[PDB]
Amino acid sequence: TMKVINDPIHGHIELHPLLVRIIDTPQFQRLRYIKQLGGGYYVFPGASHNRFEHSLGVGYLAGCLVHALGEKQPELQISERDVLCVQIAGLCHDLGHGPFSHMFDGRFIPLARPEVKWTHEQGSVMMFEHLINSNGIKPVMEQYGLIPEEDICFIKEQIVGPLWPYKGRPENKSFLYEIVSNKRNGIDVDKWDYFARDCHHLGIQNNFDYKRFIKFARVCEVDNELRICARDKEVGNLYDMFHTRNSLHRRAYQHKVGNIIDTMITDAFLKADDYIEITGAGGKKYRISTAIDDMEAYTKLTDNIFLEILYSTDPKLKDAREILKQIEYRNLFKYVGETQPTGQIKIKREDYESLPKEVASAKPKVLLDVKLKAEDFIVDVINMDEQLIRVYCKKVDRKSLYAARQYFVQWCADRN
Amino acid sequence: TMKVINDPIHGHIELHPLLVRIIDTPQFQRLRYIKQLGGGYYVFPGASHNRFEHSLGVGYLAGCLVHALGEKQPELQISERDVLCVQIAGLCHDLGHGPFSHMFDGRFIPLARPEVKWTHEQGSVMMFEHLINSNGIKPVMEQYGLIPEEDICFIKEQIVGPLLWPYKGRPENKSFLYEIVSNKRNGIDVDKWDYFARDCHHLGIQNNFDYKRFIKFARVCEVDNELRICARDKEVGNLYDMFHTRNSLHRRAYQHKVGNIIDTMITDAFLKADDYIEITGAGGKKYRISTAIDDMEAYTKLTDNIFLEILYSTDPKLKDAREILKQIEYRNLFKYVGETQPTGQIKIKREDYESLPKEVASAKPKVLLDVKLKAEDFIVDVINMDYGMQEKNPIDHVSFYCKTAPNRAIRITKNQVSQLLPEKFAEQLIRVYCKKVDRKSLYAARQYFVQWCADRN
Amino acid sequence: TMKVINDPIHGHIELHPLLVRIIDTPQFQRLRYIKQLGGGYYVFPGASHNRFEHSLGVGYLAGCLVHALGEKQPELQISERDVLCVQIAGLCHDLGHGPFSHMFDGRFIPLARPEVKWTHEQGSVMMFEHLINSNGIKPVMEQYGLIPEEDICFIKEQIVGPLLWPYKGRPENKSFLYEIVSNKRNGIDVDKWDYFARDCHHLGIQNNFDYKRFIKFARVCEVDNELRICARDKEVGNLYDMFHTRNSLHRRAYQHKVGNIIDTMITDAFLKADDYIEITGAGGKKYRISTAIDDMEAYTKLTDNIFLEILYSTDPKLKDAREILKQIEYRNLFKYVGETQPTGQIKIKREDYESLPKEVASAKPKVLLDVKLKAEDFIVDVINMDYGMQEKNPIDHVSFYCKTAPNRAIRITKNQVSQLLPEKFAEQLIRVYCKKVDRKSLYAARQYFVQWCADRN
Amino acid sequence: TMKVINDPIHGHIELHPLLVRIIDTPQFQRLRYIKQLGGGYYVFPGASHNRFEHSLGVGYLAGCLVHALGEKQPELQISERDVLCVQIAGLCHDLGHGPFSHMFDGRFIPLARPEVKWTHEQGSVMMFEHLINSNGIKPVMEQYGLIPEEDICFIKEQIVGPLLWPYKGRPENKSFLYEIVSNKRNGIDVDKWDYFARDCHHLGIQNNFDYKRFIKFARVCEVDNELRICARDKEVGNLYDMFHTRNSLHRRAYQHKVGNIIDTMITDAFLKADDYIEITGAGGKKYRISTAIDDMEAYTKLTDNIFLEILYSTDPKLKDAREILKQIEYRNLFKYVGETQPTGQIKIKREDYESLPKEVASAKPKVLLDVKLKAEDFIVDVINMDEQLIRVYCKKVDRKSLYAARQYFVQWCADRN
Ligand SMILES: Nc1nc2c(ncn2[C@@H]2O[C@H](COP(=O)(O)OP(=O)(O)OP(=O)(O)O)[C@@H](O)[C@H]2O)c(=O)[nH]1
Ligand SMILES: Nc1nc2c(ncn2[C@@H]2O[C@H](COP(=O)(O)OP(=O)(O)OP(=O)(O)O)[C@@H](O)[C@H]2O)c(=O)[nH]1
Ligand SMILES: Nc1nc2c(ncn2[C@@H]2O[C@H](COP(=O)(O)OP(=O)(O)OP(=O)(O)O)[C@@H](O)[C@H]2O)c(=O)[nH]1
Ligand SMILES: Nc1nc2c(ncn2[C@@H]2O[C@H](COP(=O)(O)OP(=O)(O)OP(=O)(O)O)[C@@H](O)[C@H]2O)c(=O)[nH]1
Ligand SMILES: Nc1ncnc2c1ncn2[C@H]1C[C@H](O)[C@@H](COP(=O)(O)OP(=O)(O)OP(=O)(O)O)O1
Ligand SMILES: Nc1ncnc2c1ncn2[C@H]1C[C@H](O)[C@@H](COP(=O)(O)OP(=O)(O)OP(=O)(O)O)O1
Ligand SMILES: Nc1ccn([C@H]2C[C@H](O)[C@@H](COP(=O)(O)OP(=O)(O)OP(=O)(O)O)O2)c(=O)n1
Ligand SMILES: Nc1ccn([C@H]2C[C@H](O)[C@@H](COP(=O)(O)OP(=O)(O)OP(=O)(O)O)O2)c(=O)n1
Ligand SMILES: [Fe+3]
Ligand SMILES: [Fe+3]
Ligand SMILES: [Fe+3]
Ligand SMILES: [Fe+3]
Ligand SMILES: [Mg+2]
Ligand SMILES: [Mg+2]
Repeated sequence: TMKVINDPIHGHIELHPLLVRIIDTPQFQRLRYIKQLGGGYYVFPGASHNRFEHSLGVGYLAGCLVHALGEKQPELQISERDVLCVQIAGLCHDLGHGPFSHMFDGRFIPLARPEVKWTHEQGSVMMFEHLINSNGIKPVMEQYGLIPEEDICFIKEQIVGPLWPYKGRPENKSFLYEIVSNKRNGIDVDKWDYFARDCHHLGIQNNFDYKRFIKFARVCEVDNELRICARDKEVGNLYDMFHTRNSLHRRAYQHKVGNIIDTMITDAFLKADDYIEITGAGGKKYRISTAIDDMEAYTKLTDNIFLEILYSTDPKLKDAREILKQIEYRNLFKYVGETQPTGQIKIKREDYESLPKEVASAKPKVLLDVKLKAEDFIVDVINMDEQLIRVYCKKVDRKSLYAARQYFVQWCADRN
Repeated sequence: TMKVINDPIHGHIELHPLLVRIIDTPQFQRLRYIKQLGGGYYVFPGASHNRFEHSLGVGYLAGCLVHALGEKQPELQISERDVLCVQIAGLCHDLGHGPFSHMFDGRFIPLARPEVKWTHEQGSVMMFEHLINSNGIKPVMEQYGLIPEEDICFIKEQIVGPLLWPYKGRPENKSFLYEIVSNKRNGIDVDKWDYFARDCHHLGIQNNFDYKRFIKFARVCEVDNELRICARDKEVGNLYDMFHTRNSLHRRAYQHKVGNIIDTMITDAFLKADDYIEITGAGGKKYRISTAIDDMEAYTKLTDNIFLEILYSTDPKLKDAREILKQIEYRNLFKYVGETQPTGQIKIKREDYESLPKEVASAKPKVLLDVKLKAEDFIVDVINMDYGMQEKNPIDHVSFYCKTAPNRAIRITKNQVSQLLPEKFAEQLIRVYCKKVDRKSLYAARQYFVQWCADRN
Repeated sequence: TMKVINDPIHGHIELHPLLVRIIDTPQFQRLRYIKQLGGGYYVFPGASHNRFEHSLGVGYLAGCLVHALGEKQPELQISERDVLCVQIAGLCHDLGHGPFSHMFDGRFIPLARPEVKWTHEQGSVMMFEHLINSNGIKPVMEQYGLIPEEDICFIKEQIVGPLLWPYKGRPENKSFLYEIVSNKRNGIDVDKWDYFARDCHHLGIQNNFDYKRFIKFARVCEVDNELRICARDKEVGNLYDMFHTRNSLHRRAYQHKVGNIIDTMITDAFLKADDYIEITGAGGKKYRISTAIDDMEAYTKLTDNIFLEILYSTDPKLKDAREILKQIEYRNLFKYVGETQPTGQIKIKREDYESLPKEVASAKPKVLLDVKLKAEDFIVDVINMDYGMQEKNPIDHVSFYCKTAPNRAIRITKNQVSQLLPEKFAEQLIRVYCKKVDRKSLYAARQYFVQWCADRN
Repeated sequence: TMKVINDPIHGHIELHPLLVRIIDTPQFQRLRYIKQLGGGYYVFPGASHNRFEHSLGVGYLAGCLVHALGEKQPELQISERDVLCVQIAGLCHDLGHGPFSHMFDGRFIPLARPEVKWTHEQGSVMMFEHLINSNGIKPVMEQYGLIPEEDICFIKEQIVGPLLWPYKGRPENKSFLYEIVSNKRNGIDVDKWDYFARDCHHLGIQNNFDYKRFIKFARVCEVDNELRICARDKEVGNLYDMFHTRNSLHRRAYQHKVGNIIDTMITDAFLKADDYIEITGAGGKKYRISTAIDDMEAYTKLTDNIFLEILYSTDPKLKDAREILKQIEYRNLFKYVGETQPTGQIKIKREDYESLPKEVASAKPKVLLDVKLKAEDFIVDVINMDEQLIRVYCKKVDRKSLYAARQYFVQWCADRN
């Protein structure tokens, strides 16, 4: 029968029997040990939450929103099948994340294997496919009157993008595909869910109230294309929600210490590659930077890798252990300066590795005595959604910092 | 040099430079990966807080309380050194916890090494001593003017009991310092307030007690030739309500049925796989899980990782542990059979636990059953619900003072407060669980449990 | 056409057009000037909420609960007519309250006219009848399918009660509808949760009960040829927590000594000021404050404006009342002497209240005091504090059901729950106050009080 | 001994005995019957608070802020005397308010007596002077080492405007004190935080501002050879967020439509009720509602009870006010005629409020209009936001008048360009 589960943000939540059947599986439970903020735990001790409750809340919000929208307009003929499909799509929307969520996808894979284009959402859809294939849930889905063949696709295109390429549901129900992932707006249930969770755990007071937005949701035909919007007097609501988004990003998501900590973690991970063997399908062994291409190995890849590197004794991981000890000792590198991103051009992901060579090869003009190689500089790209560039140096000496300042200023002007 | 940290419960905390040096060491940072609630996560998905925040909050509360008391009564002659020592003692009051907090020192240790009785207090004592010795904090402590020889022993005696006036760290005219962080004469201390606040904030439950009022109504006056901390005579109801809140939290969250089941399953998984594990210690030596408590460096590497490490194990020797953990993952748990009317007129002892399943198996039900069970097919757990002093009345040992005479201490009995208070102050529960899941097995287990209960008080 | 109201406690409140039609009426907007806690606003500076939002919240909660019960069980033949009836009945459940809420019907009326029994529920019923008779609401009620003949009688029954099975508005199979707004059997209703939340929010004291969990586990099952609202068998602890929270909130806020003394002196001022205030009634007549209950038109314009009118009036006929109110303004209150211990092994009946001043004055102290105190300088208060059932255990009358038998009712006694429950459910309290202010008078009053308390056991 | 009072915003508070003595007087205890938001209670049923707790919180916040500033900078030579002076002055910064605290000074007095300037700060300061004079507070003020003669002037200058250095209470060394209770330099003072927090809590909206952070990061440094309050450079975003909260509050609650029309109609009811009710005054004299401010012994008798008195009075001479209040209570309010385009200057002067209703009636729109509407049917509302904005209302509710009224308004705005 129905099952009830609580949560700090929302109240008691009801779960469909099929949803709980999906939940109880190792692949989904793997989210139990991935931190929401990833590397932010080491600056704000309140960000101790995982992705499990995030997924549960996103699913609950999607279900409630769709039910409320369908209640007040019974002439759209929305069936329980649509509700279940959208709830399932929302529930498994973040299965592809690796250790610490964002950083692994955004800084590690593009650095270890530049020639491969990878995004955590593609990994999420691959993981969902493997999950549904490996656990025999399809007969259960058929039991509850839900057609597997079409609905599996429906979910697949609900989570990721496919003059109408969609092939899951005809145009008469085109308003469903923008509930969990809205292409032209970017505001969905996931947005509100993770905002609420982040402000609650960090301690920042929120300003938005999604319950009002649900209370004033209506759907009507626009250009032969059903759309969802609210009344015109919610301008203040939208403005304060966007202000909260900007404040949250500026305060937490771009904190200097958190990002440099993520940089240290990814440097330790990449330096320790080619020494860790992870069991995969058929006994095949994979590296941490290569496991992305298989799901059996990726299942056993979580935040535990960092701790495992920390508490190993093999002599082949000496550098990684030293870096991890240094972060634990709060002997954290140094910040030099900030860039000037001017050109409309965007630094392509696979061009990061060139950047240290470019900065090192740059010839300073000011009187500099110490010459530094290209192995003692770190540069990172921050995608503001603008692009920001920050620089860090291996050395901590004041004189070395002065030389690093000259290299950065000359190079920054050189690249316009 | 001053530093600031944010918390979700309180505001922004401030740490002395010595606290900054102490905090950023591997021994203390080890706590970052120990869950506060332990086995309660799997039932309350919001309980994702470790011991680091708890320690920080306890330290802050102790510092604030001592500062307030020093400000109210300037005649006590309380110097900055006393405040710093109290703060440091408060910070490191839970260093000795093992994996899953109470798991290690409540269920595993008694079952793996029944020849010893170990509690996390002296483990924390050893950990703190090792930290101080190995991280070379003595020169900085001296540089700040604090005296190591006396104050280190003062802190050590603060975390644990005395080991006639037995204390030796500080003279008798400062005896009110020994009941700020850890209190034995009564349960009043900052730790209780801090964990109340954090647990009720994260779980999703609403608390009733607020510590600001009690801190605002604090005073010290001599009692029995001893300086103590007394509360105003009108707050007895507040203390009774606070202890009722403690009991409510224990009944609601910490002692959930499924939480205790997952606790016991993880304990069994740890027990069945200890031989095929090695932890490097001092001088390259290796220790088992159970024997790791005798070497501090080997102990430092013992955290929540071991759970998933067994989950991700590949050697054939860990097959049973991996199977049990996967059985947990599929959420195929032991099925609860039935509770019994609270105990009776007896009190089952600590060493009699192993007998109960034998008794249940030996029970002979009147109605013949198609399924016959064995001694290892039943799990019996006993829960001790009390007010923190094993059937004694905690309020009786608290000194109160009146507004008319703010320098006299009086004790208020039970009859002078109300007539709506519990008659007793402690009770014991009996839980029975079956390791089989088939309907016939559950029916047989219920019949056997009813038979045994009828053959019992 | 559905209106929306912003409530700081709940979210957005949605009202049927008939409900908003009812709201906007003088006999209802009268409630905007009746403070909830009476004199408590002078001790707790955060309690100023009136009865208007309280009634709105009660109605909204009743609507939500009935909607949930209808949703989880569509076999009850529940319709929109019943929902509207319940909402309207619950929205006007406290119409008859006089100035300062409970003070008027607890301290004033018993003294002014002790020869008539009056409870504010009957006042609310008669005020509702006045509303219906005056505002011509019957046609709009008919326009929405409501049949006044039965609907109005049913709404009346839901407020007070009966007026085999005495009810006539609805058949037996809908008997559970009477236990939603005000329950006479065990005492669980939306009013409790509403006022708990509102008072705990406004005063500044955290609450402990969350009604969401209770409504989640709500169900209706047959009980002795009669349908009733029943809770899950695992929820007893939370019900006891609810009752404990109610009692604690009572003892903490609703019976504060300063609040009670302020209320008593305001009642004394009102009684002294009687026979000099005229309020226009029906047909241009004149009614006294004590006689203002016979005609509802006069009773309509009786709000707390009377307090300020008496305070600020320059009429020489009310000089004593003006002096008393200037004294309560100046914080020259009557002093507090002491409180006896519960005499609840044998209760004190209502009619003996006026004797206590005589008894305390007649008691002869042994220590001789120069100042002599008469029976006119002593004020005696009696406080009745309990679970609201006069030694009867409310939980004993609540039906429970198990998971595997969703259509069977079982009763749980006190023993099977826990042995930490209170032994005594109700008791009595007594206070004594000295009108005079000089130190010698307080000393003599304390001596007299201790002598009397020792004399009466 | 010191006293403790519970406040659901700042929690428990510590009160000096002198402030307790000040509180326990009628001149201050009367503020328990004045609603903070005035007419707002009829649109948001959760805003029932009164100015008493607002004053308490403002005093406590000022005391705490000055205490922290003195603690973290001992070089300023701050004594308990100045701390007490600031605390009491802040406690008595909102004492002169009339009924609803904004209807009276906002619209009523400038209409009935449009030739006398009146700001409620002036009433507050003079009523404070009367309170200190008429309750024997000078001996107590002397008991606690507080010099009366200079400190009363210091408090007055703190409450009312300053009236090269114009101040007299203290020399230039303590020049940062006057900016605490009333900050005319940048507009940040404890009063703003207090009433923002109280309104946000009671209305049912979440505010993200935190004054404790500012107190932690605030200090005073010598700038331009004088002392001004300065903060760190990393909390600019926090200040901008606070400004956003202020703007949202003003645009959401303080300027609500129905509340504004309710306040205007209440002002009309009071205006009509004038000349009929008398308030006893000093020496047994009688004063009218409009003239009650001249002798503040009577002004102490002006509370929100006037509304109830008008509603429940049976004098035949109060008929019009009676049915106006009954219309208020029946939800039959005035109808929103139009909204102004306040471009150009549109800076209505305080002395021309009564002229605008007559001017709007004099407009001649270029449309056929058989019906005739008199200037008394048109109501002109002026509110300053910081920009000026204007609106008009029609007493009549028939459809024909609604159409007719629109033509005059557009014509007048066109006439005003
Ligand atoms: N040291 C330390 N800081 C923490 C911790 N948790 C959160 N923080 C916060 O993170 C911030 C970053 O610390 P640091 O890397 O030392 O940077 P900083 O605070 O500017 O100090 P410096 O780099 O030495 O100038 C601190 O200021 C703390 O407020 C912790 O566990 N240890
Ligand atoms: N199934 C499941 N429950 C969870 C999870 N996280 C927290 N819970 C809670 O833990 C409780 C475990 O209950 P059940 O899984 O139903 O097991 P049970 O208590 O024996 O009840 P039955 O399934 O009916 O036998 C649930 O009621 C949930 O509210 C989760 O990830 N999966
Ligand atoms: N004096 C005063 N107290 C208030 C006011 N508002 C709320 N209170 C609270 O009400 C309580 C009443 O206490 P007291 O005035 O001291 O009188 P008491 O409690 O009988 O004790 P005594 O001071 O000996 O008279 C105070 O402690 C305040 O916390 C107010 O406006 N004036
Ligand atoms: N009806 C009503 N509304 C109230 C009351 N108290 C506060 N309000 C709020 O005040 C608002 C104003 O309601 P109206 O007088 O009808 O103003 P209006 O919405 O412009 O007029 P309509 O469009 O006809 O509803 C309502 O939406 C309520 O949210 C009350 O007692 N009755
Ligand atoms: N008293 C309580 N207050 C708040 N949350 C609670 C309480 N009891 C349990 N919870 C939480 C624990 C889980 O997160 C969720 C479900 O708990 P609970 O109702 O005990 O389910 P259960 O699985 O133990 O029982 P059932 O046998 O009825 O399925 O609610
Ligand atoms: N249980 C309580 N919890 C929180 N605040 C309370 C409680 N009881 C009272 N308060 C508030 C009321 C006032 O705001 C302030 C003072 O109350 P309280 O301490 O009870 O004073 P009192 O009048 O009983 O005694 P006294 O005059 O001796 O201080 O605290
Ligand atoms: N049966 C229990 C008892 C408590 N806890 C956990 C919940 C709290 O977060 C933590 C409290 O930590 P402490 O032991 O330091 O606090 P106490 O002093 O209250 O513990 P105790 O009274 O048992 O000594 O213990 C638990 O998991 N299960
Ligand atoms: N000294 C006080 C102060 C508060 N109350 C008010 C607040 C509570 O909401 C209510 C008590 O609740 P009960 O269950 O005893 O009955 P009610 O008074 O709520 O019924 P009604 O809704 O008719 O007021 O009375 C009180 O009883 N007396
Ligand atoms: Fe997500
Ligand atoms: Fe602890
Ligand atoms: Fe009520
Ligand atoms: Fe103000
Ligand atoms: Mg369950
Ligand atoms: Mg007092």
